[PDB]
Amino acid sequence: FPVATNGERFPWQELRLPSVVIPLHYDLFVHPNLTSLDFVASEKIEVLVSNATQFIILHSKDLEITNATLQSEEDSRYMKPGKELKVLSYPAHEQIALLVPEKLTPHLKYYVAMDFQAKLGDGFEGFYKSTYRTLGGETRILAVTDFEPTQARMAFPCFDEPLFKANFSIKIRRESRHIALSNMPKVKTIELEGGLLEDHFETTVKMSTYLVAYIVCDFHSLSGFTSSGVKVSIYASPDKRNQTHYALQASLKLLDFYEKYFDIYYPLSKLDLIAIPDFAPGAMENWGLITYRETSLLFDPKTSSASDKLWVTRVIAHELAHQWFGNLVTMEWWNDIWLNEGFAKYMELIAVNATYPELQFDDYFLNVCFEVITKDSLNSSRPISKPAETPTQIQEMFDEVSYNKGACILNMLKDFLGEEKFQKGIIQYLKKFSYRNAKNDDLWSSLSNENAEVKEMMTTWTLQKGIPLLVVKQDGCSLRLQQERFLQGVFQEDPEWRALQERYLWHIPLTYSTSSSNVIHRHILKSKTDTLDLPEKTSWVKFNVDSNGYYIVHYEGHGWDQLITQLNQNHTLLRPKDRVGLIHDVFQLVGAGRLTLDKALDMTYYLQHETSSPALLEGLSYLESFYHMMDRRNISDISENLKRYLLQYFKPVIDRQSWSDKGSVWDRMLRSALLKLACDLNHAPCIQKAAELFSQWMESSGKLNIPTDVLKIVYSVGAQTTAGWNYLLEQYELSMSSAEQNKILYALSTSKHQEKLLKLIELGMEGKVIKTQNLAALLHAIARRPKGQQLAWDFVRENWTHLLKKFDLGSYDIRMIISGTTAHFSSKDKLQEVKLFFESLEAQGSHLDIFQTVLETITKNIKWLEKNLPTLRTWLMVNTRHH
Ligand SMILES: *[C@@H]1O[C@H](CO)[C@@H](O[C@@H]2O[C@H](CO)[C@@H](O[C@@H]3O[C@H](CO[C@H]4O[C@H](CO)[C@@H](O)[C@H](O)[C@@H]4O)[C@@H](O)[C@H](O[C@H]4O[C@H](CO)[C@@H](O)[C@H](O)[C@@H]4O)[C@@H]3O)[C@H](O)[C@H]2NC(C)=O)[C@H](O)[C@H]1NC(C)=O
Ligand SMILES: *[C@@H]1O[C@H](CO)[C@@H](O[C@@H]2O[C@H](CO)[C@@H](O[C@@H]3O[C@H](CO[C@H]4O[C@H](CO)[C@@H](O)[C@H](O)[C@@H]4O)[C@@H](O)[C@H](O[C@H]4O[C@H](CO)[C@@H](O)[C@H](O)[C@@H]4O)[C@@H]3O)[C@H](O)[C@H]2NC(C)=O)[C@H](O)[C@H]1NC(C)=O
Ligand SMILES: COc1ccc(C(=O)O)cc1S(=O)(=O)Nc1ccc(C(F)(F)F)cc1N1CCCCC1
Ligand SMILES: *[C@@H]1O[C@H](CO)[C@@H](O[C@@H]2O[C@H](CO)[C@@H](O)[C@H](O)[C@H]2NC(C)=O)[C@H](O)[C@H]1NC(C)=O
Ligand SMILES: *[C@@H]1O[C@H](CO)[C@@H](O[C@@H]2O[C@H](CO)[C@@H](O)[C@H](O)[C@H]2NC(C)=O)[C@H](O)[C@H]1NC(C)=O
Ligand SMILES: *[C@@H]1O[C@H](CO)[C@@H](O)[C@H](O)[C@H]1NC(C)=O
Ligand SMILES: *[C@@H]1O[C@H](CO)[C@@H](O)[C@H](O)[C@H]1NC(C)=O
Ligand SMILES: *[C@@H]1O[C@H](CO)[C@@H](O)[C@H](O)[C@H]1NC(C)=O
Ligand SMILES: *[C@@H]1O[C@H](CO)[C@@H](O)[C@H](O)[C@H]1NC(C)=O
Ligand SMILES: N[C@@H](CCCC[NH3+])C(=O)O
Ligand SMILES: N[C@@H](CCCC[NH3+])C(=O)O
Ligand SMILES: [Zn+2]
Repeated sequence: FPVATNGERFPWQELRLPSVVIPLHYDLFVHPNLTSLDFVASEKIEVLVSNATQFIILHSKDLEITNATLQSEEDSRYMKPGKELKVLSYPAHEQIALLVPEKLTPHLKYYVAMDFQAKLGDGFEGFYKSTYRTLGGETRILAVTDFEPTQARMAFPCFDEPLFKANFSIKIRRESRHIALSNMPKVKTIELEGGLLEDHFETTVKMSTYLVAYIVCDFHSLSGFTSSGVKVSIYASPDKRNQTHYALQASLKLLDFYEKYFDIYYPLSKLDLIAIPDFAPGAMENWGLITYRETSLLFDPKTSSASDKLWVTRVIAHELAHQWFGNLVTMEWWNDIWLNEGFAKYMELIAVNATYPELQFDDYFLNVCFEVITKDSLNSSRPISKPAETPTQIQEMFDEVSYNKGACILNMLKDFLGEEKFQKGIIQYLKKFSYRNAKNDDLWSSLSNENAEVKEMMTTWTLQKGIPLLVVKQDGCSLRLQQERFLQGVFQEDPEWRALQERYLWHIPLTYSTSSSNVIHRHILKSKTDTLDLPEKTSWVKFNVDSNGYYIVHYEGHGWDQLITQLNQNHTLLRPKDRVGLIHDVFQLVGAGRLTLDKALDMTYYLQHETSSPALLEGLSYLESFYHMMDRRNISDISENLKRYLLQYFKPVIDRQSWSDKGSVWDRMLRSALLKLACDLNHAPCIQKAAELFSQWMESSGKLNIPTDVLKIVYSVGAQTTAGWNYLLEQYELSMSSAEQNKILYALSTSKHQEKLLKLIELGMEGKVIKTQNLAALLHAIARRPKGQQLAWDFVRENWTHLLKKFDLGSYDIRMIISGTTAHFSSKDKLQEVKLFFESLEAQGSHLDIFQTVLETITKNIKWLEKNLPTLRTWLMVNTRHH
C-alpha cells in the first residue's frame, strides 16, 4: 500500500521495523569536512537473518544513498564481490527498503554495505555544526552528534530503535588541526597520502543506536583516573580549560559511587565529558562521550554561584547514572522512557547526597516533586507509561512526568521498601538486563525479589495519570481515610468533578506521625475508604512524613487549625520537611476549593519564626507569585499591599542579609532569593546597594569581585539605564563564562524599554551574538514581566513559521516557547486568543499535548482569581489594620 519516491510500492507498512533482520555489528566510517560543512560516509552492517525475506527495512532520513551491496561468507550466493541492492525510500515512516536479488536464508549472517552523504545539520539534531568564540575574538567550527530519540537515522542508515542493540566500530577522517572523539578510546591514528588523518576507535559493547556519538573539534581537556582506573576527561573550548576543574572532581567522585552502589563497574576504559557550545538539552548520555551544555558542565568560581555549582553537580550525576540506567540497561520502547530518565533523575538524589552532602540536595529534591504536581493535578496530564509511535510523540515523552514524577514515585517506593531492599533490587535489575532491554513489569519483578504487593501497587502509579488526594477526618482516636483524584481549578461540587473521579484508585503507602509520638507509622491504603485507630487522643496527626509520598493530604474539621496552631506556637515540633509539605499542600488545596485563601495566608504568619530555609523559601514563593500575578494584571491596589507586607513582615531577615557569598548553600540561596525579592519590590536599600556595585563594576571597566550570589541582582539593576544596558550587552558578547552570560541575559530581559526587549529577541533569532539555544528561555524571561508580556505573545504568533524552522515541533524549545509565553495568562480575553492560535496550528497539521495543558493552566488562573481575588484583597487590607 505505501508507495516509494520512485512510484513503486514499499514492501513494508508499519512504523516499527520488522524483527526478521537483526543487526549484530556496525562498521561506521565518517569523513566530515568542517569547511564545506558536509560529510561523506560508508557503513557495513553485519545482520542475522532469522526469517527468509526478499527485503531489508532500515531507517534513513535526509541521507543521499549512492551504493548498496550485500555480501555473505555463509551464503555463497553473496560471496566477496557481493550483489547490488535496489533501494526504495519511504520518507513518511523515515524508512528505506533494500531489495535483494534472491531471498535470504534463515539463520545465516549477511553484510549490508552502503555509501551515503549529506550536509552537516544546521539545527541541534543528527550530525550538525556548532560554533564558539575564542578569547581573541575568533569563531571556530566543530561537528557533533545528538541522536536521542530518532536522529541516528539522520547520520547513518541503521535499525534506529533502542531494541536493536549492536557493536559499533567507528572510524573518523579529519585534518591535523582537529581531534576526533567517539564512544570508545582511540586505538590508532593512520596518516593518509594527502596529509589527512584517520582515527580508529575500539569496538563498542552492545548498545542502542541513539547512544552512538562522534565529534570533530579542537578542544582541550583535563584528565583524571577513578578508583577503578577509568580515565575521565573533561573537554571544552581551549580558552575555557580552567572551568573544567570542578567537573573532573565531581565526575571522579560520582563514578566511584555509582560503581560501588550499583556493584557494576563502568565497562569502558575512558569516559569523556564535553561542553558543546550549541546544544539543545542539558546533556546527553552517549556511552563514553557525554555531551553537555556549557552551563551544565563548566564552572567559574568568579561568575558561577553556588546554585550553579548545584546545577552542574546534578547534571553530571544525572548523566553518569545513565551509564547504568540507560546505556547498560535500556527500555524496550519509548513508551517506558521513564525507566531511563526517571531513574537517572532519582539517582541524582542518592548520588549527590552521598558524594556532596554539603550541597544539601536532599532538601531541594522536594521542588522536583512539587513542580510536576502542578501539571499532574490537571486533566491534560498523562500516565508515566504511555504508548508512543511518531517521532514527535516520542519527543513529547521527555517531560516532567517521565523525569520528575518518575523520580518521585521511585523515592516513594524506596521509602516503602527500605534503602537496603531497594538497593538490592536495582542491583539485581541492572545485572539481569545488562546489555539488554527491560520494561515496567521487569522492574517490578526485580524489586519484588510482598511479591504481588509492589507490582500491583506501582501499576496504579504508572498507568494512571494525576496524583491522589488523601482526605483525613479525626474524631477522638478514629481516623477515616478517603482517597480522591486531586484536581486543580475543579471544585467537588462541579459537574465535571464526578466524571473525573471515576475508576481512579491508588495503592498509597501512607505514612503519618502524631503530636504524642514522633514515631513513623505506616499503612497501605488500597480502597476508596478505610479506617484507622490511634492509640491516644492526640492534638493533631500529620500524614505523608517528609513528603516522601506522591500524594496530597487534606484534613477535615479542625485538622488544619490544629496544625496551623502548632506552627505558630512551636513550629519545631513538626519535622522540617513536614513544614515544607504543609505550606505546599495548603496553597494547593486553596486552588482545589477545599480551603479559603485567608486560611492559607494565615499560615504564612509563622514564617517570621521560620529559620529553615526550605520552608521559608517555599512560603515566600507563593506570596511572591501572588505579587507578580497582580502586577501582570495591573491590579495595583493588591500588588502594593503585597509589596508592603513582604518588605515589612520579613524586614528582619531581609536586612540581615549580606552582599557576599558567605554561608552554606541554602544560606547563599536564601540570600539570592531575599535580595532579588527586595530589589524586585524596589526596596530603596536594595536598589542603592545594587546600583552602587554595578556602578563600581562599570566604572572599573573590568571585572571586580562582585559576589556571585548577588551577581544576577546587580546586573539587573544596572540594566535599567541605557548606558548600563549597552555595557551589559557588550560584556555579554565578550564574556568567556556561559554562567555569566546566563545572568547577563536575564538582566537585559528586565529592561522596561520594549525596543530593547525586541532587540534581544531579534538577536536570539539571528543566533550569532545570542545563540538560538537560549531563545526559548529568553522569550520566557521576557514574557513573565508586564512590559514584555504582550511583546513575546505577539512575536510567537507572528513568527511561528520562522520558529518552526529553527526547532522541531516536538522539541523542548518549541514547548517552552509556547508555554513560556502563554501559561501565565489569566484573563478570558487571553484564553480566547490562545485558543484561536492553537486551533490555527492544528489546521496546519501541528498537534502537541502542550496545547491542552496551556489552555487548562490559563483556565485555572482565571478560576483562581474568580474564587480568591477578593479574599486576597481583604486579607491584605485586614493586615494593614492589624499592625
Ligand atoms: C576539507 O575541505 C577543504 C577544502 O576542500 C580541504 O582543504 C584543502 O585541502 C587541499 C588538499 O589537501 C589543499 O590543497 C593542497 O595544497 C597543498 C599546499 O599548496 C602549497 O604548495 C603548492 C606547491 O606544492 C603551491 O602551489 C601552493 O600555492 C601552496 O604554497 C598543495 O601542495 C596541493 O597540491 C597538490 O595536491 C593536489 C591534490 O588535488 C594536486 O592536484 C596538485 O597538482 C598538487 O599535486 C593541494 O593544492 C588546500 O590548500 C586546502 N584548502 C585550505 C583552505 O586549506 C581539507 O583538506 C578538507 N578536509 C578533510 C578532512 O576532508
Ligand atoms: C560486542 O559487545 C559485547 C559486549 O556487550 C562483547 O561481549 C564481550 O566480549 C568479550 C570478549 O569476547 C568478553 O570479555 C571476556 O570477559 C570475561 C568475563 O566476562 C564475565 O564477566 C562479565 C562482567 O560483567 C559479564 O558481563 C560476562 O557476561 C561474563 O560473565 C573475561 O574473563 C575475559 O578475559 C579473559 O579471557 C580472554 C579470552 O580468553 C583473555 O584473552 C583475557 O586475557 C582474559 O584471560 C574477557 O575479558 C565479555 O565478557 C563480553 N561481554 C558480554 C556482556 O558478553 C562482544 O565481544 C562485542 N563484539 C565485538 C565483535 O566486538
Ligand atoms: C539533560 O538535561 C538535564 C539533566 C539533568 C537535570 C536535573 O534534573 O538536574 C535536568 C536536565 S534539563 O534538560 O531538565 N535542564 C533544564 C530544564 C529546564 C530549563 C528551563 F529553562 F526551562 F528552566 C532549563 C534546563 N537547562 C539548564 C540550563 C538552561 C539550558 C537547559
Ligand atoms: C543522604 O545521605 C545521608 C548520609 O549517608 C543518609 O543518612 C544516613 O542514612 C543511613 C540509612 O538511613 C543511616 O544508617 C546513616 O546513619 C545516616 N547517616 C547520617 C549522617 O545521617 C541519608 O539517608 C541520605 N538521604 C537519602 C534521601 O538517601
Ligand atoms: C479529561 O481527560 C480525559 C482523558 O483524556 C477525557 O476523556 C476523553 O476525552 C476525549 C476528548 O474530550 C474523548 O474523545 C474521549 O472519549 C474521553 N475518554 C473518556 C474515557 O472519557 C475527558 O474528556 C477530559 N475532561 C475534560 C473536562 O477535559
Ligand atoms: C518466522 O519464522 C517462524 C518459524 O516458525 C514463524 O513462527 C514466524 O511466524 C515467522 N515470522 C515472520 C515474520 O515471517
Ligand atoms: C587558569 O589558571 C591558571 C592557574 O594559575 C592561571 O595561571 C591562568 O591565568 C588561568 N587562565 C584563565 C584564562 O583563567
Ligand atoms: C518550641 O519547642 C522547643 C522544644 O521543647 C521549646 O524549647 C521551645 O520553647 C518551644 N517554643 C516556644 C515558643 O514555646
Ligand atoms: C494600569 O491601570 C492604570 C489605571 O487604570 C492605567 O492608568 C495604566 O495605563 C495601566 N497600565 C497597564 C500597563 O495596563
Ligand atoms: N537523554 C537525555 C535527553 C536527550 C534529549 C535529546 N533531545 C537526558 O539525560 O535527559
Ligand atoms: N543553572 C542553569 C539554569 C537551570 C534551570 C532550571 N530550571 C543555568 O545556568 O542556566
Ligand atoms: Zn536523562
